[PDB]
Amino acid sequence: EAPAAVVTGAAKRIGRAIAVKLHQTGYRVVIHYHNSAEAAVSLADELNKERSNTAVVCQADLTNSNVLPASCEEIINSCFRAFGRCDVLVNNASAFYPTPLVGKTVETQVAELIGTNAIAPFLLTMSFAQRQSNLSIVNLCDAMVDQPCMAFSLYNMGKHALVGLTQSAALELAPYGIRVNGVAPGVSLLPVAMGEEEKDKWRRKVPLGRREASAEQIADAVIFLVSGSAQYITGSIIKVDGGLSLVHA
Amino acid sequence: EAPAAVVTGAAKRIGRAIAVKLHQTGYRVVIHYHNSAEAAVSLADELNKERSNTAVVCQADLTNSNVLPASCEEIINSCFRAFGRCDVLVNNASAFYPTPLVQGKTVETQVAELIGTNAIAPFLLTMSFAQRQSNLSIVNLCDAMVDQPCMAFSLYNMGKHALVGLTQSAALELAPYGIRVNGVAPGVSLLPVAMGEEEKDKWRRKVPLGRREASAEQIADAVIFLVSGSAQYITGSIIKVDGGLSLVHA
Amino acid sequence: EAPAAVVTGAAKRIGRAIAVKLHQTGYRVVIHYHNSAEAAVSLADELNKERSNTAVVCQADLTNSNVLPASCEEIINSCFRAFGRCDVLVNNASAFYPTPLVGKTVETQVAELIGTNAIAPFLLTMSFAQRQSNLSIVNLCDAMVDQPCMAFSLYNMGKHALVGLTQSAALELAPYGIRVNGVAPGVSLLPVAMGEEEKDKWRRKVPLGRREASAEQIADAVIFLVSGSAQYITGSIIKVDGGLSLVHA
Amino acid sequence: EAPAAVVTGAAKRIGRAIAVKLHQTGYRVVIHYHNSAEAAVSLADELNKERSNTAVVCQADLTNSNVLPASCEEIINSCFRAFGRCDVLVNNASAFYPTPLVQGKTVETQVAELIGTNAIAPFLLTMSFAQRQSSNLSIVNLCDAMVDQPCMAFSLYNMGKHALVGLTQSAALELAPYGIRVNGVAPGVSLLPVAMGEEEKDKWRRKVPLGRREASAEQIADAVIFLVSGSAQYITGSIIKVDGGLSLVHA
Ligand SMILES: NC(=O)c1ccc[n+]([C@@H]2O[C@H](COP(=O)([O-])OP(=O)(O)OC[C@H]3O[C@@H](n4cnc5c(N)ncnc54)[C@H](OP(=O)(O)O)[C@@H]3O)[C@@H](O)[C@H]2O)c1
Ligand SMILES: NC(=O)c1ccc[n+]([C@@H]2O[C@H](COP(=O)([O-])OP(=O)(O)OC[C@H]3O[C@@H](n4cnc5c(N)ncnc54)[C@H](OP(=O)(O)O)[C@@H]3O)[C@@H](O)[C@H]2O)c1
Ligand SMILES: NC(=O)c1ccc[n+]([C@@H]2O[C@H](COP(=O)([O-])OP(=O)(O)OC[C@H]3O[C@@H](n4cnc5c(N)ncnc54)[C@H](OP(=O)(O)O)[C@@H]3O)[C@@H](O)[C@H]2O)c1
Ligand SMILES: NC(=O)c1ccc[n+]([C@@H]2O[C@H](COP(=O)([O-])OP(=O)(O)OC[C@H]3O[C@@H](n4cnc5c(N)ncnc54)[C@H](OP(=O)(O)O)[C@@H]3O)[C@@H](O)[C@H]2O)c1
Ligand SMILES: Nc1nc(NC2CCCCC2)c2c(-c3ccc(F)cc3)c[nH]c2n1
Ligand SMILES: Nc1nc(NC2CCCCC2)c2c(-c3ccc(F)cc3)c[nH]c2n1
Ligand SMILES: Nc1nc(NC2CCCCC2)c2c(-c3ccc(F)cc3)c[nH]c2n1
Ligand SMILES: Nc1nc(NC2CCCCC2)c2c(-c3ccc(F)cc3)c[nH]c2n1
Repeated sequence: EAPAAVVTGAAKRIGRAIAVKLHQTGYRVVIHYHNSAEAAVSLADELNKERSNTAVVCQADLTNSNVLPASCEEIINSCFRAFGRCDVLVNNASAFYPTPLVGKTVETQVAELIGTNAIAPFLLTMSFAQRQSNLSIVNLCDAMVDQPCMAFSLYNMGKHALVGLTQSAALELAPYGIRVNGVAPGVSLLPVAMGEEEKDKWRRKVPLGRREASAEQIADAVIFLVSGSAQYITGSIIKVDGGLSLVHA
Repeated sequence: EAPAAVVTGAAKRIGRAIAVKLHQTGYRVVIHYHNSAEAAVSLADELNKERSNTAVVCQADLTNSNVLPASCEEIINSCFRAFGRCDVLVNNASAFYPTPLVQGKTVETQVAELIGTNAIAPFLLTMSFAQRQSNLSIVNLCDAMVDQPCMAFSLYNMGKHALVGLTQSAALELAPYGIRVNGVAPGVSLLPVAMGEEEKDKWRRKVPLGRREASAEQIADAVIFLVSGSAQYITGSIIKVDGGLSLVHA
Repeated sequence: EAPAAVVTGAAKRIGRAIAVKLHQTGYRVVIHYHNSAEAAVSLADELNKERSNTAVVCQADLTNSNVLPASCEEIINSCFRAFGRCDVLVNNASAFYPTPLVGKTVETQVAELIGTNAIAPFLLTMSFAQRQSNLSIVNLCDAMVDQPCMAFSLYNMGKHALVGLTQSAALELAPYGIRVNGVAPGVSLLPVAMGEEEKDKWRRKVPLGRREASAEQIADAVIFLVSGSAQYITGSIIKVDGGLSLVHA
Repeated sequence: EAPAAVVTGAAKRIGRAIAVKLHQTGYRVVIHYHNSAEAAVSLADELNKERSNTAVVCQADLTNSNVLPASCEEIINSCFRAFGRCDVLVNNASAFYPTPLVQGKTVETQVAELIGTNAIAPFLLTMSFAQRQSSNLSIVNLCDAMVDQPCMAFSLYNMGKHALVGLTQSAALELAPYGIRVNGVAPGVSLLPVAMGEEEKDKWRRKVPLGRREASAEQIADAVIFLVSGSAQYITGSIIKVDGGLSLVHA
């Protein structure tokens, strides 16, 4: 039988590209989404047209709260419900916006940025492990975590936390044969919305090709880490950044 | 006149050594605490006996919740209320206990305590500290073993990682306001009194420098340096004080 | 045309697996060796048996000296002369032995350890860049670089310098389309001079499976990095260590 | 009696600032130098004017070669010769210049100077320091806060500084049982070259979050002094950035 993967924030962009690739590799997929319901259903339709009964959606808010654990347990349950097994968890969903030190309340900023980037990945990881072949987890990290954007402190703390989870969980889950790794984009898939001037300025920063990563290039590193070619790899985070993190100010 | 400092978790152990040293250097101090009310009150008394009205206490749970932003703002407000200024913030308070990924606190409470105390409260205190504003600085108590974590301590470790991120992000963001932000990262310091000596010696044996743990005072020494005029160009730096422990392979 | 690769220290062990696996993937290979002449030549025979005119040998000492630049230049030249092109360089050759701070002279130890692990990599990189598709370099690093073996200061210095090179060369060669990455093993192929209690000691520290990596698992990561699935990856070092680097003392 | 320190490359700039501050704190100093003879002798002169028989100069090339081990042994021997003891070693001397991968110094010579001064000489001086030994023995290596965002075409320089990080770590671990601490100070930008144009200096200064200015020599020396002092007795294997936040800035 075919393996199954949960991908969070899989309706659009990088998450969708990862889902599409996992599916092309032979995986059945849970497409988790929060607000992008239409895109998610559309993607599941498209994947099931390709191989019937190989994709479902699963809606969940991944903001921190007292029910987040139940919500993460339900995401993993939903993969067992639809496919009888859960082989891969990809923690991709992420809030991202500035939170300067000097609309939203601070308690809400905390709950969204730390919840999505750190606490949900930990809770999904617990639920993944508890419900348990080549088992692994891939956390979408950030290659720029040690050269942070101005006024992104909560976002940065969450991606830092996610590094620590990758390491702690690689360590603790190894005795169960579950590998835990990360993929760290630099800049990838610019908002088609974003001004051409700013897009170009980001592109000019990148040593390798003066362009952003495609979503597919990020997906490719995910595919490697979950593959049989990465069986001895745990606790490793792979930058997919074209050298961006290496460039001095 | 004399500068002022807030030290969180300042009633006992490393926080207390930090407050005392800062006090000895001429600072007035806010001794924050949570449960150790007797220790905090006797510490303030000892210090005020030494110099009049140079120490006050401030109780607050730093678990993450909807009220944490107000509690943190009140901590900084207590410094201005007591002393008319707030020059230094030392984020030392920390919940520490295992949270296994696989098997009576609920996990959402463990999350709130471990990520609140170690990361979120630091961020909120930093916000209030900066908002309320010379040698201004913040020192965050980190952990030298953060990239070789203890088994079954994922939330604690996540909290300490997040705190490294905060140190960096805040150093960058507050640099234009002349606030430096640095870290001190102990390895093993002041082992629990309750821990058998024979258990303490298994930690001691791992330390290359002297086969022993750090004193509370040695940790405080790094804090005093970071807050001094000898460190005026230092920001975003995390100084390990671990006697080589983090260098030792398994 | 089939692409071509140079693997240093390729007669035995991990270099051999890398050569074999590159060859299996379609590459023509230069098998560099220092003292293992008989194994290099039988490896070449075996690969040419499989596909004719796809493997040659090149002997060189990679110790640091006044002639090291010309040696490295001639290694790269072997590949151009045999195969008309050089697409991949793998810097795998490495001296490794204790050099206590408190037999060989210390200057010899410096030359061997720093030469094999860093300066030869640097010169080979220069020669490779200068002679110039999917071009890349893969440096064999060490996952335990920040928790070094006692009394191994020069080896560790050399491996640190190799991280340095990986990073600097990634930045500098990105404009030419040359990627530069690293693979950092933990423990792999324990020596035979090693006792049973000693090997068991190492194996027991490895979280993922309580075992060393196979040479093939290390090679899997090299193949990935040189592949089209790593087109956006430069300056990245992938640990392949079963989580050994994460284990506190 | 007064402790003694060796400072490599101490005739001017950061090394002089370090030697000056150790001396003021009470140390006897070996001022090592390579080309700057006049500057070194003149510094020793001042320091001796301040306290008699507390400074000496010591000439050595720290380019890698087969005699470098003897040269490093002689540097340390010179401390014992003049002062009867050697408590502190500061590895400050450093060659710095580009070595582009793609294209009148030969590459041999580039490898020798950059890797010699930044790494191999520090290793050999550390060996000789430990070998020649209530004390406070330590080593401070001058590292580089930008070691993971290297300058274009500085590969040999960067390799050398990376190797120095490794030495700092390896030596801390190995020399701990002897009571010898080993730490690093990692400047960002400090003391801009003399002839650099106002335009270029401005561009560097504007990159620094804390104050938009390079570090003073004294600022770097402050961190060295901290690490050698009794306030750092449990500190080993640590590298303190003194960079005004520079290393945290993305491009
Ligand atoms: N793009 C880059 O340049 C870049 C750079 C560095 C790191 N990364 C990392 O790579 C991953 C993917 O990047 P991206 O640009 O594709 O991400 P994104 O578009 O910013 O976010 C992906 C998805 O996250 C989900 N999400 C946001 N808040 C959520 C909440 N409270 N609960 C549940 N789901 C939530 C959203 O789902 P709905 O749309 O369904 O609401 C969104 O579509 C992220 O982890 C990101 O941090 C990306
Ligand atoms: N000790 C070590 O070996 C070591 C190693 C690595 C890092 N560190 C770091 O150095 C710092 C000091 O270490 P330590 O061993 O002195 O710390 P600790 O004794 O474990 O805890 C410090 C104080 O934190 C306060 N605290 C705990 N939970 C709290 C909560 N929910 N709300 C508010 N305050 C709370 C407590 O106050 P009350 O007692 O008033 O309740 C406690 O006395 C910590 O940040 C620690 O993580 C220490
Ligand atoms: N094995 C591990 O657990 C481990 C762990 C960390 C890192 N690594 C790294 O992964 C790579 C492969 O490891 P390995 O154990 O397969 O390596 P290895 O057997 O120790 O050495 C590989 C080859 O290096 C060559 N070599 C040594 N000194 C040389 C010199 N002076 N000139 C030219 N060549 C020289 C030798 O070639 P000849 O046989 O032809 O003389 C040897 O076969 C190395 O870069 C190593 O540092 C390995
Ligand atoms: N300046 C900065 O912004 C900065 C930034 C990062 C790191 N650092 C580090 O901080 C330290 C001091 O920096 P700096 O700018 O003061 O250093 P520097 O002026 O570039 O060099 C200091 C001394 O090193 C000696 N030196 C050079 N080549 C030598 C050789 N072959 N043999 C022996 N000595 C040699 C020279 O001595 P003579 O003059 O006697 O010949 C020179 O005066 C260095 O280790 C440097 O890498 C500095
Ligand atoms: N979850 C998440 N999303 C990101 N970008 C998303 C782009 C679409 C709208 C939501 C934000 C980034 C970026 C990002 C990189 C370059 C850029 F020009 C803009 C944003 C860095 N980390 C990130 N994490
Ligand atoms: N907030 C906090 N507290 C810690 N230890 C405290 C010791 C007294 C009882 C509460 C725990 C550690 C330790 C710690 C190190 C060695 C040891 F044997 C036990 C605990 C590592 N980080 C820490 N953070
Ligand atoms: N070039 C090279 N060779 C290595 N091992 C080789 C083993 C065969 C004999 C030559 C040395 C190591 C090791 C190595 C790891 C675990 C172990 F138990 C023994 C040696 C770490 N880096 C290394 N680099
Ligand atoms: N030994 C050494 N020297 C350095 N600078 C010196 C400036 C005076 C003349 C020799 C070079 C640097 C610098 C340096 C920083 C900024 C700048 F604008 C120029 C050089 C970085 N590491 C270094 N190591």
